[PDB]
Amino acid sequence: GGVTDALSLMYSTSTGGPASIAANALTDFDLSGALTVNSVGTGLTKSAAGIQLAAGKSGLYQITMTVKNNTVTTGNYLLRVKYGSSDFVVACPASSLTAGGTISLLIYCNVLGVVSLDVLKFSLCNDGAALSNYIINITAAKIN
Amino acid sequence: GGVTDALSLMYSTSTGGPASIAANALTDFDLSGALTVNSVGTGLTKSAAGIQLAAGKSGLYQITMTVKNNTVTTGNYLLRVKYGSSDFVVACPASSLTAGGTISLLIYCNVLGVVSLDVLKFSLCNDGAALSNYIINITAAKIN
Amino acid sequence: GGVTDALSLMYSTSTGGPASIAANALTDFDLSGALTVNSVGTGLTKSAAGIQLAAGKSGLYQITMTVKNNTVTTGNYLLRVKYGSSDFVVACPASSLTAGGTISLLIYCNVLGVVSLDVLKFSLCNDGAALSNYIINITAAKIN
Repeated sequence: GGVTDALSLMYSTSTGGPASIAANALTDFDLSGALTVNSVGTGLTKSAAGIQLAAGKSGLYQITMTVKNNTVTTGNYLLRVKYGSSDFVVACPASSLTAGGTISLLIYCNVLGVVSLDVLKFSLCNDGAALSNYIINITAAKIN
Repeated sequence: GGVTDALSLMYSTSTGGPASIAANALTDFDLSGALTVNSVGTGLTKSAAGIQLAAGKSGLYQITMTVKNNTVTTGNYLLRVKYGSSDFVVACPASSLTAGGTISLLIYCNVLGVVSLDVLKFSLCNDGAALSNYIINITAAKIN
Repeated sequence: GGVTDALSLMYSTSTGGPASIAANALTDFDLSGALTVNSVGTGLTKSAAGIQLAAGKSGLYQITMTVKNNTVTTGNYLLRVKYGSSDFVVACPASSLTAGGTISLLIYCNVLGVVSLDVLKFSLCNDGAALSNYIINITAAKIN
């Protein structure tokens, strides 16, 4: 029961994020300064590159990244998660009622045992405006 | 193997939902009358407020809410899930082929032991028309 | 710890997919030729119909289907997953930064013990152009 490894982070201008996330561009997030909301095991850890997967941790991972930036209600929020040669994306139309976006994924991750390569990379933006009032949550859990 | 708590519901005009979900607005759903499709354990239960998390159930939760309302193929379906001070959203462009939307999340939930506060709240609508022919499925499972 | 059954596939023109996925239409995918990236247990297997659920495997399933087709950056990527009488959809606006889409679901699956009926069906397209340079990943795991 439960999972062997998991990491949940809260990313904001106050907790490790850029003072302003540029519009219409996807630059991977430095998560070293992110606030750890919950941590399980030691297989998943935050770093300047994203979320590191410890050696020997190949398997299935459930990942979710969400964002709310209530002061930006136009354009589309673009979200992206990368691991190795794979990248996953989604675009979420903004509105006052939905001032943000969400991306969730269940994927298989092969861990080579090379720290700089075995890392989940995260990024998002709004295609029409910079974000400087965002609350981003990133959670990853090894389910097998 | 398996999860300790889970709840899967089917929400419609015949099973607890409003006769008509207003357009372009997000009013949290009363799930007391929702049809229970599957239930595991007793940590997650349906209520007029949404889905209650029993005391002592802090942890990671996988959540999914989907909707199909085939007679509304225009505008954007707006979906929202809330827990405590956090809210998660997504907008899904409608079409005849995709007359609805989907929102899935893996999040950490802190349970304070205050029933009225420890509740997952759900809501959705179409930003251009009311929904009165919808099939909404909401499933939550505690994975850690 | 871990899941009892899971299947992760990589679908492309080189690994079982159509030479060209027609625009604005959703025809279920023949996954018999998909590349198996990871397999756990024997409850979930690829077939010409989609992903078969073995008899006695009723329960909760976490499903994700993603697509990247970098040469198609316009219109909306439409994704759909079906099981029995239920269908789940999402539309994802394309862009150069998000040339694809994502759909993830946690749903309850009742297995009748009728192979042709107990199958997860998958489909996607772009509503404005055919796809002939796609990398589609489909992963399903029985979590309870």
